Amino acid sequence: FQSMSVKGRIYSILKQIGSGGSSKVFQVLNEKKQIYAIKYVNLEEADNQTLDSYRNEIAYLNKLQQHSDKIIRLYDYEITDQYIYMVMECGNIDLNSWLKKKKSIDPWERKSYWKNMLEAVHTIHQHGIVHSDLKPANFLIVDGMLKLIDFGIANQGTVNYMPPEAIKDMSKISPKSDVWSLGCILYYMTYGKTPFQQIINQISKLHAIIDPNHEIEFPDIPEKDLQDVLKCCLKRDPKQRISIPELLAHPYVQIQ
Repeated sequence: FQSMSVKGRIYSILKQIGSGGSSKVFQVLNEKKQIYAIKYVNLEEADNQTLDSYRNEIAYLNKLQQHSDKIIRLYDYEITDQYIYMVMECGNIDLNSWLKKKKSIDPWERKSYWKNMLEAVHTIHQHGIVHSDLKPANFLIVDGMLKLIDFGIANQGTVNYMPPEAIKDMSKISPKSDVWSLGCILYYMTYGKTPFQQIINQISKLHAIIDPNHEIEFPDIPEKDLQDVLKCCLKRDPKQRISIPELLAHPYVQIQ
């Protein structure tokens, strides 16, 4: 019902899309009735380390803009000592909501989304960023295309995407940690669950994730290339696990 000004430009609020700490996301229209998302962050409570993680993520977002269109667009922002406004690309729906709603997935759509995920994460890795907390909610469907919305710098199931080396760390986290998590995302898109969704007791689930005697199941599916990808991503030893550059040359993404 209200206005917002970001760098002298006035935006009308259609609805709130998002909650968070200490952020709200709004679907808004500019004066030409073009649709945007505006992320508002309140900075009144934020301490200096937090402030710096916010500035650091904005800066990477801003920079990684020009390197890939599988990173959400940040069009502009206004930052003061009281608040951040970020004017961004508006999404249709996040991947986690889409997956909960979708009964089965088209193999073409799945392969396309996987390519998009790979291209976004590859990009951040090239600039030295390991996300370390990849989940479907980090991706947004925009224009039939998946985009990474978050780099894991500021925000810092949900345990279902956690890699074994993060759990054994309890330094070991590398770009390969993101391959495990992506692998879990593709496993879900393939077999309709994450690999350890079955294990409800959390102490147990975590032990499963790190236990090499616990064999992950890969039921036979018509795409043998896809099976192979899941198996290569879901290797517990990160040195034996496939890398992003290798995953980009894989027949699953290169051939059809």
